[PDB]
Amino acid sequence: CVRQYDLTDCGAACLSSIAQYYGLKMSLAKIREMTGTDTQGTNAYGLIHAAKQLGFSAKGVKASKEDLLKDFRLPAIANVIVDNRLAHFVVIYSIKNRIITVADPGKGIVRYSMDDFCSIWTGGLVLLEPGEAFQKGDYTQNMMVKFAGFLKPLKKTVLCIFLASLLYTALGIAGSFYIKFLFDDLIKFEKLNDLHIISAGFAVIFLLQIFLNYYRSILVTKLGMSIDKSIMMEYYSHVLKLPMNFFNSRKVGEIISRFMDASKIRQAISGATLTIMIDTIMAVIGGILLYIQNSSLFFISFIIILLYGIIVTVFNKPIQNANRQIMEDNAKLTSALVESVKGIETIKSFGAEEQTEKSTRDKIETVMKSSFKEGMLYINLSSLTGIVAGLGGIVILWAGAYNVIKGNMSGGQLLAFNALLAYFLTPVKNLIDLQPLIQTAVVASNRLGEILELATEKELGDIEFRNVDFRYGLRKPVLKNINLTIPKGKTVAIVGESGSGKTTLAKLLMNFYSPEKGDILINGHSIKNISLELIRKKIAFVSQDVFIFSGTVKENLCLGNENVDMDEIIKAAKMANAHDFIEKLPLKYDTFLNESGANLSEGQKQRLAIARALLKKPDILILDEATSNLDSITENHIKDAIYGLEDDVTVIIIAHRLSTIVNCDKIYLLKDGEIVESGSHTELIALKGCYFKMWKQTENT
Amino acid sequence: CVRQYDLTDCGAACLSSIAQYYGLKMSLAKIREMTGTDTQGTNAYGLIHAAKQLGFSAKGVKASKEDLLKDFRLPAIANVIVDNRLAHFVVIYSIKNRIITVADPGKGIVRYSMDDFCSIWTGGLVLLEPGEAFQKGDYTQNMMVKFAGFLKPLKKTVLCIFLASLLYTALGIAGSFYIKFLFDDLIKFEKLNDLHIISAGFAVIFLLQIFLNYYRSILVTKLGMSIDKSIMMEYYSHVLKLPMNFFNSRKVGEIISRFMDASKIRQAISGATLTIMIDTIMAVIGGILLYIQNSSLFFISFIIILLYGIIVTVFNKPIQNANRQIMEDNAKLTSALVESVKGIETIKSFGAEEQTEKSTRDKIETVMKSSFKEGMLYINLSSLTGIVAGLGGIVILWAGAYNVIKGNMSGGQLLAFNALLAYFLTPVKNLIDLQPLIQTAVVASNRLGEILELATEKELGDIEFRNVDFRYGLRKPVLKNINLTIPKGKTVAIVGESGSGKTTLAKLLMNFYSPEKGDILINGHSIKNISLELIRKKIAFVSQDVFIFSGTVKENLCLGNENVDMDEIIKAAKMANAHDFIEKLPLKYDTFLNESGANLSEGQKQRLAIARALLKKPDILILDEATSNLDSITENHIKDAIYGLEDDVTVIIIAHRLSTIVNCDKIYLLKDGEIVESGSHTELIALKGCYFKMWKQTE
Repeated sequence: CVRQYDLTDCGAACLSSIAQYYGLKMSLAKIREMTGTDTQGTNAYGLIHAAKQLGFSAKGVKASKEDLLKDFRLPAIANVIVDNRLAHFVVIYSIKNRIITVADPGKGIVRYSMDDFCSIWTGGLVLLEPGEAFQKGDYTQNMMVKFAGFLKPLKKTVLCIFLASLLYTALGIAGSFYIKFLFDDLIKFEKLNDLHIISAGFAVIFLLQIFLNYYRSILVTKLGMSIDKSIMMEYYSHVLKLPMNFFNSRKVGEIISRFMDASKIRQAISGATLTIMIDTIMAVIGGILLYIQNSSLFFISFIIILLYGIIVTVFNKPIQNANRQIMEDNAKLTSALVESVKGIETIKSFGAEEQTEKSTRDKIETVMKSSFKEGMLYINLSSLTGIVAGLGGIVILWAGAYNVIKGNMSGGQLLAFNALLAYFLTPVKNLIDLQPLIQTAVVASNRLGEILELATEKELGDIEFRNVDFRYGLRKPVLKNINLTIPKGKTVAIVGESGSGKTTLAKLLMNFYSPEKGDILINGHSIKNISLELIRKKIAFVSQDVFIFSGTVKENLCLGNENVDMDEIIKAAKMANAHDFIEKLPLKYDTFLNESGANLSEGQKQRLAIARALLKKPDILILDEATSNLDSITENHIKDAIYGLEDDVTVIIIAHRLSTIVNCDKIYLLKDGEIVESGSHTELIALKGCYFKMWKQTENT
Repeated sequence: CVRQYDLTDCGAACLSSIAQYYGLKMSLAKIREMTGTDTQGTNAYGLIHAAKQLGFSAKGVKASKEDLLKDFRLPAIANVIVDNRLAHFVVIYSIKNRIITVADPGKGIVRYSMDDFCSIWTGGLVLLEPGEAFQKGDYTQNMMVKFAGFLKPLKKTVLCIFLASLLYTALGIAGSFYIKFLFDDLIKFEKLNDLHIISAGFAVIFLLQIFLNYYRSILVTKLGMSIDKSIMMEYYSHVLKLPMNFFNSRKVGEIISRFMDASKIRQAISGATLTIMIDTIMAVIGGILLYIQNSSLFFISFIIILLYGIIVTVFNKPIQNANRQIMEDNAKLTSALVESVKGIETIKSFGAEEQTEKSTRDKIETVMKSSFKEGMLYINLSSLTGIVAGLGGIVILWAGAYNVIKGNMSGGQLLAFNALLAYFLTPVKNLIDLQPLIQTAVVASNRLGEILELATEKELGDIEFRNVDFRYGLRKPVLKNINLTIPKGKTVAIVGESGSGKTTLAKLLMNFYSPEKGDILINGHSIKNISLELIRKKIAFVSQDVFIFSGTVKENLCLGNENVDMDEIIKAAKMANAHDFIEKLPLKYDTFLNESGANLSEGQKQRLAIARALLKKPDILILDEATSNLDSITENHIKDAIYGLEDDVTVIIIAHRLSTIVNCDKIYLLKDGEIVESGSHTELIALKGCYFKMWKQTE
């Protein structure tokens, strides 16, 4: 506690745990956002700034080996560098004798001692202390309440399953009494006719039992996968309505894996909550009946169920651990496989094929070791429970024999008991095996729950920028003070040596992010008041990195705007200068194009992106260094597109090619995250302020 | 119809099926390389060339609507375009009456009518016929023999498992007669002391059973995972030594998925041979004892095992099918998901979030349909087999009772039989349930086997190119003709509007590919004859697409050459102009970059690729348009690199930036895959032939 779902968040998990021991239990996703959880990890500055943001007084200090401080403020946050992964930070709770017990956020509390610890620490420490508010953390709501809310509309069907279970088990007991009449009456008194009839009857009973189980199993399957679909859909829909910052924060694998996992686990939990109410009553009925058949034998059976429960409960936690380890290691194996294959060419050119080979041998070896651990745990479980069960059976038959020859019961009654055990111990075996699933279900429930909690958006002409500052993440601002003014229907230019900030400005205008301090205005009104759905359609962005989703081109070009006339589309297609590469397709306009396939070129692709921006009919068109993708055809199509534009709408050009930008109307300069001076090539070069230096260094040879 | 392992091969599977049904059984991998199976797919012209290569005299001709020619040459291969994917090709074997029997390459043979056929068919036909040679195909040997070869060092272990199993089951029968002695003597004749002692004893027997099964299960587990490791490792090793054409041919997901999955599936078969050799004998012993116990009851039991076998065997083929469907659908779902996520920004700007939302929802829905189908199959199976088993038990007990009151056996003996059943029926249940596993194991054996079959390599100064043509695949050739001459110890230049061909020449120069026609010459010897290892070490390429494998920088920089002095690495770092940002790192040189993380910049990355190219000490150095990728760091690093070259070794510059490349000594021009004129910037621009027009476009 508190365990970490992924690797991108760990310091967030450390601070989560420390806050949890200081009285603050808050959603770990929001802690990702407070720490500014990057794909790289959570910065130390992120942990300290998050602490300060929560009101906490925290100190981030370099540490000495060995400091071994007598008045050391617990808990402390220590960074670990050489721990298989890089975003690894561990909390220090207890340092007594010569053993530093480190509480690792990967669901662990180890005793590496200072010998191993000082061998594997960055030495970065964060002392954390409480500062007034809030000092309470009941915020994390139970999501399984909402998911049981998903269980609510299906009440008719789950009732049906309940009833079917009841009847099935009744018929089960009835059919289980066959042996008593068999051995005590039919074989001992030799009644052929009654034997035949009875046999037929109990056979029929069994057939009724299976004909019940058929529809019960059908029903529970249907219910289960419906819950699956519903939950998955809610998650996916809510992460689609989600703002950009979280998309930048986490990788694809994260959301995609956790979505599927949490869905299955939650469905398992709700099909299990179905199982609770039925197997409870069946275990009660069966237990009562077992008690009536024989008190002492029911006591024995109870001892068996108890021993089973003990073995399982004592075996649960380590198995989960070895499971997580198998997942992690096998994952690393698969990843190293993919990356080794992706770099097959360069790794061929190096001649170190043997290197990556030995690498994958080691990976396979470690995965094998972890696998052997989990497997060993499982066979231990099976062997112990098998012992308990088997010896349990022998004992029950033995004591049964005792009670038979003592004169307390008949052999047939014993055998009937040997048949009713299956109706007492099976329900309780399920009911006790239920606990591991519930834990994993809580884990998953939180996993999808925190993202289900996150806020959407909303809530939470001439173009001018006024005192607008911006930083992508909890770090040094990419854009400091920014003052700008752009004329409507005129081609302007944004130039900086930092394409990150240069493109950042354009991204900010599309309102995927908000200015930290101050506001940005278009045509006399601030972006904050403008509708996002209009900003999306009315502004078009031409990416340096073009993306193409699998499908027909005829569809892919017209995403967003449906039922668009072909007369409008074909002019844009012709204007993108890709039209030649459009008509060349096998299936004309509707050729299947899947994941940049089958034969998609970068140039034609960027041209197609331009075609999309055209088909979107933009009032404002922002262009990144798209021209750089395929130079010559880009020159032709850029001339063609600039001609088509007719300067009817505002067009912004972000580029590094000074020779290309000089022809433009006006130019802006980005230096060290601050705008310097606005103007044209002539006046700026004559300014001798810095642009003349830029041209001197460009012509520097 | 022959099922297809992957998606890149389908027409290859078609020709595989027709040739195999005609007497030509060849490795489908070799049929992929003959069809020139691209990542895109196998071309129709590829199918024709594969026909010619296999010896077939075939004509691939466009077809009309309901020609219904009486003398239509069977079999023929017709392609269907709609409605799920573009890579769909189908074999036609029988077209009679109003039922168009399509031999579907997805392990199917349907008789889909002309309504649906003409609703989704291209009408593209390839008439295939045997033409003279050869025809023979004995190449397809059973791979599971070679894979059975891996069991050899483990013979001791398998013997141990065998013995342990035998004793365990013997003890099992012994312990199974407990009920007999219980009811016939102890309960009927009322002996307490004997009861306690006997019970204790049989308990001990059970415990001995557990302490045997323990080590047995451990052993079989160890065996399994060792075979896994061995197979996986051999595959990976041989696919590392594998030529490039297949890497271009197949996707990463393909080779990797088939690697782990087919490996484990194949491993299952060697545990299956264990199950065969042990459960055969145990089912024999138990069956004999059961037969001696009671003839008629054993006959009943045999009927039960028979019914089980019938149900399972008749249920086998469709379950595998529904499995394939789940696989395909779930795959398409995951793909649409990932693709939906990667384009979150553009899909935000477009505003059609609801579009892809409804899309992925429909995908999830069809996946639900298939999944529910397989689930339905499974519950049908479970219910029927459960019927056979249950009714079997009730019947055995009633007829057993019948034989008890008839005077043929005792009740305790009946129960002994009812307890001994588990040692006749369990071994045979496993032995018959084994068959589905074996099929999938053979399939997988072929999946990894075909790639295990492909050959490695080998087999299969001044630099000049003479009449050398090259085409990557069975399509429009990238090089129709290339004539070039490069000066030793001089910085030359490669310019073309097509970066594909520009990089093609250099890649071909690295001898990763062989020239189709003509040869490539280096320093007086053809590249084909030069040792590919020396070509590997002596040539360094700075890629437009730089690759960095996860690990420490100190190692990642020095891949290939082991035991390289740190002075050379730090000098290469200094020369790469990245050294300053290298020492800025927290852990100096040994910082973990996994995977190319955490915060690596593009400029620094290309700089590192350049540093690696520096560390190889090239006699011939090939450079792609690294400058065009990242402007500013390219401006800084270009002066440093021009300073660095020192003209000691031959250096080749591939670039499109005309303004930048002219400073070099000589320049070459690539137009439409053909070389125009070799010379310098001055002579070419003054030539006014075409390079001057190019300069007019440069302005």
